[PDB]
Amino acid sequence: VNSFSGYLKLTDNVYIKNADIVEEAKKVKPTVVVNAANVYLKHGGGVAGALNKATNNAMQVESDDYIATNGPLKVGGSCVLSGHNLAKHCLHVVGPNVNKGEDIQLLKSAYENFNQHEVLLAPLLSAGIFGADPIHSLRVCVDTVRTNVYLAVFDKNLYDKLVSSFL
Ligand SMILES: O[C@@H]1CN(c2ncnc3[nH]ccc23)C[C@H]1F
Repeated sequence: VNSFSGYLKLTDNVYIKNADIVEEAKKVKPTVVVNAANVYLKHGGGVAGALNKATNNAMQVESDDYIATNGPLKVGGSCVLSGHNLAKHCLHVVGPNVNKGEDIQLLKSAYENFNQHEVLLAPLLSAGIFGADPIHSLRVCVDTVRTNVYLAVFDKNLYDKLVSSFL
């Protein structure tokens, strides 16, 4: 039993809710919140820009030190950093950005990072400003993640379409 509330159950291990991941994180304080990161951990917009703003830019400060030490992530890769005031940990995961020409096949690799964590709050990777089809992102998620994932979809209209079209 965990403290996630109001989610529709899609499969044995995948749940979905129309919610602002920032507000969800602030309420639940999950062990892991997933960020829709880029390789440079530049949290300018989308989910990443919103999560960083909620940390008062502390996420960006930590991220800049990480990059200065380690260099950029791989597309499809991840790193674990602090969750600041939102969660114990933030798993920064880089899904392909279609608006940069990045291979959508790397989306499965991106979701594989979730399997290193027993429970996660997460957005749909590569959705929104990353330019992938969120219906496709959901299918890959369900077919790849085996740990317990609670998906927050900010857009209510998108939430309804994902549920109604889910196979
Ligand atoms: O529409 C897609 C999904 N997405 C979000 N998903 C969940 N919570 C959120 N909070 C702020 C943004 C946001 C950003 C965009 F890439």
